[PDB]
Amino acid sequence: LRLTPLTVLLRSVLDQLQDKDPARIFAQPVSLKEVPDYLDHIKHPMDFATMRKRLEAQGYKNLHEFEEDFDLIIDNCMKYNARDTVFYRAAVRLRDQGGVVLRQARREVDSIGLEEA
Repeated sequence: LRLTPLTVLLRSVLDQLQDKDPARIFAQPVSLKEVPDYLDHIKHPMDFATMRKRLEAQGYKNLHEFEEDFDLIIDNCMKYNARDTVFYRAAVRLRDQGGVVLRQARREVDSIGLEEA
């Protein structure tokens, strides 16, 4: 595979984000069989599986595109599920924990920026 440095970084980000989701709540697209009204509430479903697929096709051109999809995962869960639920709580935990990681990722895109030269 002919991997760009952004992709390598984003994969490390993405793996770390998944590491914080041990229950695999956001690992895969929501099932419509399991949630038939989902698209009444959510305009743009997103999950880590779909992000990895875009990543592995080197379909992120910048960190900003990656963060937008990560935000969707979080925001969709909070819009669909009540504050009272496990899905909502995990999403908050993952948002907080992943903020740390994405903030680290921004520093690192800048760091690589400095290496040249």
